[PDB]
Amino acid sequence: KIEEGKLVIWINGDKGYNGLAEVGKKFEKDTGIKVTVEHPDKLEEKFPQVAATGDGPDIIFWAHDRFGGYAQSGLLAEITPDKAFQDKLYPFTWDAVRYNGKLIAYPIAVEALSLIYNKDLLPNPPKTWEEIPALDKELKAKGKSALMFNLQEPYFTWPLIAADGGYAFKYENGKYDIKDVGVDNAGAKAGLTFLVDLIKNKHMNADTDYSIAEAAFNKGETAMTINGPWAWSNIDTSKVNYGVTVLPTFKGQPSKPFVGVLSAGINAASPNKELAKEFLENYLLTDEGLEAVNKDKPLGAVALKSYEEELAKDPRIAATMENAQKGEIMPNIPQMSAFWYAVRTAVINAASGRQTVDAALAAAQTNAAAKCNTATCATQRLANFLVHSSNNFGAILSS
Amino acid sequence: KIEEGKLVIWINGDKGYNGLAEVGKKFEKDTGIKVTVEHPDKLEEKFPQVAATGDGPDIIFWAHDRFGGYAQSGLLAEITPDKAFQDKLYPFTWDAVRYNGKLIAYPIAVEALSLIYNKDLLPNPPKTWEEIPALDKELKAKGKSALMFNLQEPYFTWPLIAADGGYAFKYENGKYDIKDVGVDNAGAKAGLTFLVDLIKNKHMNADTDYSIAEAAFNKGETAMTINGPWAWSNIDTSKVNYGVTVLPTFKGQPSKPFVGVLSAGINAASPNKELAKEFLENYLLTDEGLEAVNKDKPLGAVALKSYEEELAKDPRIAATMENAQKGEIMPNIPQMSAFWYAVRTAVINAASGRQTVDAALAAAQTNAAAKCNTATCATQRLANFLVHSSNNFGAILSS
Ligand SMILES: OC[C@H]1O[C@H](O[C@H]2[C@H](O)[C@@H](O)[C@@H](O)O[C@@H]2CO)[C@H](O)[C@@H](O)[C@@H]1O
Ligand SMILES: OC[C@H]1O[C@H](O[C@H]2[C@H](O)[C@@H](O)[C@@H](O)O[C@@H]2CO)[C@H](O)[C@@H](O)[C@@H]1O
Repeated sequence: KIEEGKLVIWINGDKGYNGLAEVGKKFEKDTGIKVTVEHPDKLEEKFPQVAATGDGPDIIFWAHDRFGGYAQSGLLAEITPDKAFQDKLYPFTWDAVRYNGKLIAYPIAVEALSLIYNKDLLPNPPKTWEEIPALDKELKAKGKSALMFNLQEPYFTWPLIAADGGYAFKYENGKYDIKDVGVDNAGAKAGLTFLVDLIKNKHMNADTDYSIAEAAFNKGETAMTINGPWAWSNIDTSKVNYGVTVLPTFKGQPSKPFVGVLSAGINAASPNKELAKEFLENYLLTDEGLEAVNKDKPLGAVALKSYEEELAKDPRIAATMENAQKGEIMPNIPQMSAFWYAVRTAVINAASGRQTVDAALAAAQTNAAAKCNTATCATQRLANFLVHSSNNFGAILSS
Repeated sequence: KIEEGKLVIWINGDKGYNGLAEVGKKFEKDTGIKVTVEHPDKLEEKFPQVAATGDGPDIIFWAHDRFGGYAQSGLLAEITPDKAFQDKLYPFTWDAVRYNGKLIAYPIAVEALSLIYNKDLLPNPPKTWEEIPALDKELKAKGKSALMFNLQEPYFTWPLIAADGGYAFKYENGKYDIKDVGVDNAGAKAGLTFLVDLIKNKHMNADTDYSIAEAAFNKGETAMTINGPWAWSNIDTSKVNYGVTVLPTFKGQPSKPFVGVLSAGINAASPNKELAKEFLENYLLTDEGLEAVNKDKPLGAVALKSYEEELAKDPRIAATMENAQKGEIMPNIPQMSAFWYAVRTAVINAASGRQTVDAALAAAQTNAAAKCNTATCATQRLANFLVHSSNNFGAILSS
């Protein structure tokens, strides 16, 4: 099924897969082990479909939120980095890759969405969501729009939904209560209603996706976009004069983006687990390896202390971490797949006008929530506290 | 050594030891086992001395702060209640009696100090410490005084010392740094200076102890005192019309009392551990058992949910919990002994004029601070997070 003496890697197509392929080439040059990097469509859905019967890649990269589900299904090898290696990465990042108390992936970098704006069109970007409609009116008369971002993935709309009170699964006292979903409270309704009204009032199009928003911003047709570190390098090439800053407030509250830790897991069925460990620990998670990936598409705030110290002075990373501090770490519980699936459908149905905000979010609450909560082991409860600790996250924040 | 076929219990003399002896009589009726309740002076210092020689009581009652030291020293038997019993008490109270992964006592009640005032002498209690001098001046002209409280035990002066920034051990990210004490910072100096100034300006006396303050308040000789729930029954008998309220603010900041969980530990040297467990679970931690103790001297907010629901109606308990929310849970680390010794010494020396506030607190820092910072095991780091969770604690104060 999976080939012995070689490595296959899956990583998302928005990441620096060519940079990662360069790291694979250095690995092959030094060790003779071929590394093949692929970026399949819907890889986060395909992985569980293929790993169950011993197929799929040796190493899978994704934000940490999906890994709990994968671990629960028996798809991931427990990783065993030694103490000396663990000490090289920020503790917070290790805490984000624990499931049932075991380390189930190597953390790579911390991601959060920021407001990206065209400094020539918009020297003083808006501090609030409320002022965007008027900004869009002014710009439309000059042949431009105010804001375009991916409306097809709920990750991008979440910061606005969470701003005034929306939440996924209630986190409290080291545990996530899967009975208690906050996608249909007053805050979530207010946030999604604001988005839907932007669309009704012709300030945004319900069909806008990642590629459309990126092309619009990068060609100078829209003054702002919402995106993560990975997007910066294409903007660099476009020569649009851009800034990266704090997301706008809504009802006076900060936007609250979900925080992701890009992570690399090892397939439980891989016969190359030690080659995977060697590649990840000794090639990728080095200054040189991370630089290779980062130069392709920026990673955000990297888990490796030594390299983060170099990246810390970048204002764009400062903005990323400011937005992250205002947001919250994604849960990694197996119920996250159902949550994302339910919220994606609700946002698209409401933005399209097929459903009211209230009906869409009521359905999403029902479909995301479990009927009753379950047990959390002590080592995991500790991990949960640690990823909710500002002082723990602060080790990276100050860099 | 400890006598087999009998239970000796130690409890502090301010508590309901006669009520506890009544629970003992019921135990004796059912089991044939005589229960002797004693209330030795400075029992929290005597226990570790006598228990280290295999002597002492079968069961020791004290606030949870001293129990980490006792457990570390090997003086306490591990508690293993079954899930059915555990579910009867608030989780937070169990979390307070964990030490390095083991339950080392049965929790009984949550204690915090409050401001107690004579409503006939003082209908409107002061919101600030700063207004007490002027208040004392008016009352001295009427043959009374404003405030008397125990200045001999640092437990009672700590809320003022901590108000403007004083702290015991620096607490961050689930861990205490025992090298970093806050008994000699600007906030601690300000608080102790204010107390010492009250004495210098003849608004308080340095020799005022527990007995002097209680007698003066209950005989109507002074207008206010500072004390815990246990004191309310003697005030009831005195017929003084009293209120229990929030502690005064200092420099605009809440007074921060240390919160204690009265707990019952089993002596590791006891040959009666199974009897002691049965006494505690099946006789004391019942509605009827806690009622007997509480009717003698109030316990505070009890750990037993069924009885706390019955006591939550009392405004004096609400006040106790408001003060606790403003304060901090006591650490249970072994170094707490040295901390209390250090602050006890400083307050007495400053109040007597034996040393200046600065010199006393300089010595306290040296006496309280460890030479190095020990590790924190993962189990205790978790318990630390749990006892600092406002949602965890909130389950009680909602009652
Ligand atoms: O939209 C739901 C989606 O959100 C997150 O995915 C992000 C990912 O974390 C970023 O690295 C990036 O590639 O954009 C994605 C959104 O398109 C969750 O990680 C994911 O599981 C979820 O389905
Ligand atoms: O004053 C230092 C002393 O403070 C605490 O003791 C309290 C105790 O918690 C209450 O239950 C009560 O009886 O009043 C005591 C003060 O007299 C700490 O628990 C203790 O270890 C410390 O020595």
